[PDB]
Amino acid sequence: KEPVRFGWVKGVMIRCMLNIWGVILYLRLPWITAQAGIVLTWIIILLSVTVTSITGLSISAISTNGKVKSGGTYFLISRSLGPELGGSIGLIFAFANAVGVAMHTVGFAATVRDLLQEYGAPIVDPINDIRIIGVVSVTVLLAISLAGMEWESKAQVLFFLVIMVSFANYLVGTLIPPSEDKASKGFFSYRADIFVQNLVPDWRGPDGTFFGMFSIFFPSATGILAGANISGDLKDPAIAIPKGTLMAIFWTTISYLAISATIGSCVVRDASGVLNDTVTPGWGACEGLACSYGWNFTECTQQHSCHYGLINYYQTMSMVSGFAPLITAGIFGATLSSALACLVSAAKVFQCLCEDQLYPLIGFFGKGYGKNKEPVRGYLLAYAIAVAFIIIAELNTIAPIISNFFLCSYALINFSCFHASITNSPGWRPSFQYYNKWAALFGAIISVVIMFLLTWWAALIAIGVVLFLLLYVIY
Amino acid sequence: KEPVRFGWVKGVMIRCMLNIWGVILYLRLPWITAQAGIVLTWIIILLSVTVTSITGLSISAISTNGKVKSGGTYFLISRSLGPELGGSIGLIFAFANAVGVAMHTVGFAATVRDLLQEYGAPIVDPINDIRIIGVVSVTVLLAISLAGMEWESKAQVLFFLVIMVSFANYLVGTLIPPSEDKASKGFFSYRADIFVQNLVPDWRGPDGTFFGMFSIFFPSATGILAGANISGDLKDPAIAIPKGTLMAIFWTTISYLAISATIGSCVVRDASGVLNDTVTPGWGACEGLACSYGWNFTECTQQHSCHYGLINYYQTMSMVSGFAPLITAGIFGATLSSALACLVSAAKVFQCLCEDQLYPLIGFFGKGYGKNKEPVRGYLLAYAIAVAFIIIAELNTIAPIISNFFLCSYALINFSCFHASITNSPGWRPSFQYYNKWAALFGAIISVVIMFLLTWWAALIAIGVVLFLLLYVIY
Ligand SMILES: CN1[C@@H](CSCC(F)(F)F)Nc2cc(Cl)c(S(N)(=O)=O)cc2S1(=O)=O
Ligand SMILES: CN1[C@@H](CSCC(F)(F)F)Nc2cc(Cl)c(S(N)(=O)=O)cc2S1(=O)=O
Ligand code: NA
Ligand code: NA
Repeated sequence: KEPVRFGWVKGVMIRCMLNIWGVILYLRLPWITAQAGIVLTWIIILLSVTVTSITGLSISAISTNGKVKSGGTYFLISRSLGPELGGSIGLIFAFANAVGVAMHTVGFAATVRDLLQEYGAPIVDPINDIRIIGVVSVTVLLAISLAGMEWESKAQVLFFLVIMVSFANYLVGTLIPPSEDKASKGFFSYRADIFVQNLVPDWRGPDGTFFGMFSIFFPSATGILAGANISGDLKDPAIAIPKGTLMAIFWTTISYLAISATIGSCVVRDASGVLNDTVTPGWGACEGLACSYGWNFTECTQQHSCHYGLINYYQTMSMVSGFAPLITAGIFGATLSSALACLVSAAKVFQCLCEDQLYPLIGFFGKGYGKNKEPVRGYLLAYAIAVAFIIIAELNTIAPIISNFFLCSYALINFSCFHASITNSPGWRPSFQYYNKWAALFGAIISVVIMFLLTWWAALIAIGVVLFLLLYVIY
Repeated sequence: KEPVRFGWVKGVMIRCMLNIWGVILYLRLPWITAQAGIVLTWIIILLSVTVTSITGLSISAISTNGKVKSGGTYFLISRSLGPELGGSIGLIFAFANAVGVAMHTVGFAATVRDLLQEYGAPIVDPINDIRIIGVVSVTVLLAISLAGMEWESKAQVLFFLVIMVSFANYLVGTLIPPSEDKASKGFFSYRADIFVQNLVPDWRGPDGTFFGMFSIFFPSATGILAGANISGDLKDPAIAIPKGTLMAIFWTTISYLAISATIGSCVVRDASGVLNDTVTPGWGACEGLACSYGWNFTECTQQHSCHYGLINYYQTMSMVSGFAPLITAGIFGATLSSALACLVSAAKVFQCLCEDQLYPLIGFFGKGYGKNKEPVRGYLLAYAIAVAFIIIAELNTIAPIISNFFLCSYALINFSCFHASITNSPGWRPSFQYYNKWAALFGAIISVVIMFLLTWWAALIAIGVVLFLLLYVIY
């Protein structure tokens, strides 16, 4: 029986777009669009998708150089800078993936717990919900993954249709004239005054600065390596990976631009929330843009003490939409698909590191054969780390370290491309047309600069871990 | 004719103590002792002189391994981690020395300009005073250095006696009962109440925190390599360098502890300055410690608006002293001696890098023979950089970069000692008794941690410069 192989749409493009898409799309992008305005948010997005376009070009060059197995992303790092950065970066990559599984299952569990506690169902413990639900969910994802690749592919296609149905729901909701409830919370239909009033920044709070918004958005634009991790299950990786990866980046960026632009021209940044604030005839004068529409939000602006509008309410996108539960369905499909992509990615890197003869550090892990064409001893190792970090259940302080474990790989992939091309290395002869040494060098430099600019002590911890592994292997 | 050779007192100990001693001894240590109290200042000092004791032990181990020439400090880095970190760290070291010459000549020129502008107006303009005086002074130092080693040694001994005369002046001044003028500014003789009241911190201002005081004091404790840079002009380096370097560190630390402890038990932290604040009979009550001595400084504490006392006035040490001009003479001898040590150090590293066959980057600099047993083409290269940075004349923003250029050398010296000892390197067999691998490893780690903890972007710039040199040499 032949194995199962996938095309460039269902194998590379869908997976990459599903891993890039998360919950910043639903719960933070409308707030970033309010703090920083439309134009400066577009600058944020287009600056973030340059570091990932350059790395996508390096990946597309690596893919058109020969046949690699699934999870051999670090083979170029190994054969260009020695096999002790190969295995060390491989292990760091495959550990960051298995922690991202936990950090997404926790995000799904929190949404389910919040949805549950409103409907009734007296829960057990207000924080053991996020543990029981997380463990059950990660076990169901493990079963799906361990039942084969076809079932994982079908689950991913299901998630893709759910996300698109949420998008169409939102886009239909924005074209429907406001009702009393939505106009009382800020949503007015497409208006020209709101587009102009909302192009320029309005920073508020202790975190509202351009660096803060870059810190919120940038880590949620990466994920472009989900289709290159399974480069051994595709029908022709040398054509499937460049096209799929680059169109994934392109269409994800178009969605990010369209959502911010259309949300920024419909909802004002301050609104009261109660229907008893329509304009009174004879009430002297009122200050504010919405006064021309029949609503009076002066008390908010005077006191800074209300909870609705584009800048104060994190769930504006659910309010604008025609029917609200489809946005929650979109959130489910956005978190579970990223968790599934990370679980499949961390398994095929562990399974390659366990079979790597030149990096024998963890080659001892396998006892049973598991000869069913599945990385069983790489699925169980990722499941253990995911469950261990789901038990802890509060991961907002471990996040910078894990997020720098991923930029340590971007920097070394780009620098290995540059180093092998300038040195005329014996066997590195890519054929991708749009690849250049100096773009790769720029990507390698800018990834380290961003690593330290985000949080310097987390970068020091990441580099210390990589160095400890590298030096424990040399000695 | 034989060359001139020096003993361990006039060759290693005096030079190291004169390079460690600067102006923090005179103008900032009494202020650090006031912000942080006596005990926490002692902790500052003893934490700073651990990173330098460990590096002194590594240096003393390198020195008892064989005969090195003058300026071959980076030879162990070259033969343990390859000759492209050897030359790169050597060049960075010898450039930081030549910029330290400028940063000390500017400090001397500022003192001379301030002393001049008070006595009359024989000044061009502070702006260009600090340039004309700086250039003339650095040229006089260049002449002294270029006239031989004996004259430089005599100048250093002169500076040492001037500093000791300043110390004895201050110590005699603190034992003399206060007069009206000194008591009106805060100086009371050795009192027991003041010792107790002034042991615990009192942080004020936007910079008054333990990290801030570490940042002020730590860079002014290094300079321990001034006697190992001329290890080719000593009578027996293998005995002279360990003993001289370690006793230099010991006696400098004893002076740092004694000055802070004795200044902290004589002067209160707030005092008005005018003689019209003695205690009035019938003036109700007064708040403050000095009220028991006959002085009334309540208005300061109420308004925070006076300019004298240990915490507000930077020149307390000149006020306490019996005769004040000897403190200014001590400041001259402290800045000019450090500038002279840095000028001799940067010349003998440039001259070794110009004659280094395995690092040919700047081996082209020499045209004339200059066969007079002096590094003429290393003196002129250091003179050029010193003059170039004295013309700029405002160097408070370049300081962190230059100060991290010096911790990049500490880290690599310590790590090269550890790496050569664990690897059983063929030819690294030191005989210094008090040397251990793990102390060197700790020093190498803590130097990088301190590099980034002081200022992270300056550390990134320093590491980027080192990497650019290292990679330009490989390609
Ligand atoms: C959304 N993710 C961010 C990390 S932000 C959350 C944090 F982990 F930082 F806490 N970066 C990447 C990068 C890659 Cl390359 C891959 S993947 N599957 O290609 O290997 C997956 C991810 S992610 O899904 O974890
Ligand atoms: C007081 N100095 C501080 C630097 S603080 C001022 C700054 F440069 F940072 F701006 N560190 C060192 C270290 C060494 Cl090792 C040597 S030396 N002569 O042994 O090579 C000289 C010096 S220093 O005299 O420049
Ligand atoms: Na997703
Ligand atoms: Na000095």
